[PDB]
Amino acid sequence: SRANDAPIVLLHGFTGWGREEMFGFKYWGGVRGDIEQWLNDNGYRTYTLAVGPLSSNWDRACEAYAQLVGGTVDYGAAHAAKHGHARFGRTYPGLLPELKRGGRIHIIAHSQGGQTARMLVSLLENGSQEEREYAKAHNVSLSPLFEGGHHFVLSVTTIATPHDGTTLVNMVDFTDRFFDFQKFVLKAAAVASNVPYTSQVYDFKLDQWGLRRQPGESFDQYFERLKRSPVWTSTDTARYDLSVPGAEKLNQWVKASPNTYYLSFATERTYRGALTGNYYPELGMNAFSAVVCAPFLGSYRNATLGIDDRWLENDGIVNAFSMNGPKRGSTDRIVPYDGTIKKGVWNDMGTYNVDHFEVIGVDPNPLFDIRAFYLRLAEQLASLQPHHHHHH
Ligand SMILES: [Ca+2]
Ligand SMILES: [Zn+2]
Repeated sequence: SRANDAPIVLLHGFTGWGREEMFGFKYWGGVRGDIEQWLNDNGYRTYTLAVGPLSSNWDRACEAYAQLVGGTVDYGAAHAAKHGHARFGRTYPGLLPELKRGGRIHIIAHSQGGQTARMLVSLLENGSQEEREYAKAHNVSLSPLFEGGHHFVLSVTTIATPHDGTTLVNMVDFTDRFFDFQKFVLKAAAVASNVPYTSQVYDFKLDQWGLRRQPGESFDQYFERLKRSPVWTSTDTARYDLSVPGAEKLNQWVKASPNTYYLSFATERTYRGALTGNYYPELGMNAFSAVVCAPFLGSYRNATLGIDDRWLENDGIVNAFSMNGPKRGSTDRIVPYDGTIKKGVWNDMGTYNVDHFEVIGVDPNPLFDIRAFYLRLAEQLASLQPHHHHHH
């Protein structure tokens, strides 16, 4: 039963927004309802983070930290100089000031949020040697996130995360297809992309890059500006971290903490053609994933890059193979769940038959008991022991 009372913190992917955005239409729950509310109602204290959807995992980590303890976002001086964006971002009140006094949390992340979560846990525990060295050499201030020694995260649970990247980034037309998912979520929320709404609606939180939707500019128009901006052309981007090479790079330094439990859930919404060996999208998958993305994922091979048949199964957006945990460029160990959740390693909870967006309720799927899924997940997280004694 319950063994800890750590609060749960939700974290989105390359799409996502705060509770007040999209006129209330939740990322965590979508057409289903409000996941956070379900958990709160059932006795699992839960909060939601909202960071930059298209920003680099690093940026997102920095934003999350600030968002969790309060203060002004500090991306790190070395980092900011390297990538040419602002050092300081937006300020936050802090959702959980208790973290500054011994508290702990469980992070439940979806999609790219799993990469963010892992990076956050890595920075909190080990800081950034680079950031630390730069401060000493240049006399600049240093964010507590880069010092090391924080123990805030009891667990990290990922759902449909591209731990090893996604080959979707290899599509010749990825640029346009990816932003189309930005239009999709807008459509799910009943928001048009060809309208210059005066209300913010969906804030990409690109304060470091000094980009924002301007008066008279629809999302469609904005997206075209973004495609040409550094949030799309730089290596300090979600675009980069999402790619197979990018994820590998990340995995080479973002390691599982021995003091944290990691759980992984994979998603699949495809079938295998008996003659092609390819995978095809199942009935029920959103049109934005099914037309050109799912088929590309289910048929794209590249032997030099090491994309083989194992990678074809997918959830319309990410290759299932890349979800159970980091593998490419990683020293992290993955163990198939057996009824016991082990600390400091990836507990592969298996593959669920739900698509990238049906898993968080953004796309309907009446056959998927979303409430049960999340309640069972919470139940599991609340049963983890912050201190596991060794035994026979
Ligand atoms: Ca569906
Ligand atoms: Zn950055």
